Amino acid sequence: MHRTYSLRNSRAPTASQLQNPPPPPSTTFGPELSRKLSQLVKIEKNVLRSMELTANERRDAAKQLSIWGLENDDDVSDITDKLGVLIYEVSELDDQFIDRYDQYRLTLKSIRDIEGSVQPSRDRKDKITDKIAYLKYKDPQSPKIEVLEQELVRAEAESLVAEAQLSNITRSKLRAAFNYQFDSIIEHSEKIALIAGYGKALLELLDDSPVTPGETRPAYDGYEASKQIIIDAESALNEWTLDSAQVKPT
Amino acid sequence: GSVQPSRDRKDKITDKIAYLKYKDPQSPKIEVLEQELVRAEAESLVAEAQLSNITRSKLRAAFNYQFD
Amino acid sequence: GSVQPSRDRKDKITDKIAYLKYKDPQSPKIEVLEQELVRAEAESLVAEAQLSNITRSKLRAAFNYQFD
Repeated sequence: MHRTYSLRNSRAPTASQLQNPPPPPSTTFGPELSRKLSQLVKIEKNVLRSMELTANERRDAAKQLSIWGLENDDDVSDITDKLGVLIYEVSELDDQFIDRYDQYRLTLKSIRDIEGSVQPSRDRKDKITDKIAYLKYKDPQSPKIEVLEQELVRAEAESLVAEAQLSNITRSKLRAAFNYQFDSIIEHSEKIALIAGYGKALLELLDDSPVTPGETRPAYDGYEASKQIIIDAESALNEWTLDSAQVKPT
Repeated sequence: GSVQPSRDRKDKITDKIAYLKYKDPQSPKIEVLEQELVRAEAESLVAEAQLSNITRSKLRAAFNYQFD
Repeated sequence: GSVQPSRDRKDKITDKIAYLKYKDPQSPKIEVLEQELVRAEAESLVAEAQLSNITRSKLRAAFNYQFD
């Protein structure tokens, strides 16, 4: 982030910022082992709910735009409806992305559960060690020291296997979960970019030449290109695959 | 008497996983139950050998001392 | 509607054998339960194919008649 080599929150200028000045800002108990990882889940759930609300509101706006667009000139009354139809797809994409996000959250919850179950063995080994130390302090001639040592050896073996078992699966699950999340993000971004790029061509057939008072506009006949654009967008959405990613990292 | 509780808890865990498998096979607790079952199985495997290694060793010495 | 009860009873038998296996694996009812489960599985296997063989055949004729 821009504060990498700066002490202030101001963003460093870039090529896009140099080309166009930036717009002004907008006017608007539990186990000890599993405690930091058990907090991330709540934040992810909150993100999911907020994103669902955003998608619902965007769908409502897309629905409402065509209602206003109904009572206007013939070309506007069609372009507005088609643009609303095109915008309606963003919520559909957002729903699938939310589902994949929930899958990733469950994958993380699995690791949380396994480490929370692992903790008690390392608790009990320390308890046994404290007990034998206290017994040795109080009176070295007690007979409980031998059995304490034997069960300490047993618990030490169990704890030795437990830590290796936990560390064998933590990274294995984490890598898969993050790869899945990154693939989902890439797919969502590429689909949104494709939708926007295809929708940008809808405005090319909307005339914008100024007219003087007392003149009549020519009849608008663009009911075919508008249908073709939507059909092509649907075909492109149904055709896209992960192996056909246009964005290539350098 | 100190050895017994490990063999108690292993049987308890086995009963729990069997019941969970019966009730609904799609529960996520089955995996962690299996992992801790493997851990308890290793601990119980070492415990029985440790007990049997010393039972005879102490018994023979005690009885030899008594006979002498 | 007549086909449904066979697929109901097969699931009932499966639930029963699963519960019996959970409660005590040494019961003798498990063997006869498995045998009648195999029988019901064969019957249900034939039933679904028999239903699907006639559903489309009747639907196509009915809709062709209606369209004519």
